[PDB]
Amino acid sequence: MHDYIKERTIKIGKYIVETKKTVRVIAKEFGVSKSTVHKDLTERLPEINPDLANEVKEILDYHKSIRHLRGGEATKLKYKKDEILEGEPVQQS
Repeated sequence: MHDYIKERTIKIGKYIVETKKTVRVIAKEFGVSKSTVHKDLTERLPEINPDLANEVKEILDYHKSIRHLRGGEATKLKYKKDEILEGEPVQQS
């Protein structure tokens, strides 16, 4: 049964809009990983509340806009992360 846990995401979906921050800010507050939050924020959240699911989706569209600038941090992260083989996907400019 997931009738109770369904509310666990409610707080998040409502918090993301209250602070207008990213899932990374809401995950650290709850004590979980973004991969775990976004998982429900895009599954249960929308499943039980499609409208509220848009809130978290809105900030996402904005996170990709400035993402080009955030990449600066991901550049070095490659050194801290696992190997980095040459096999990136197909993209354009």
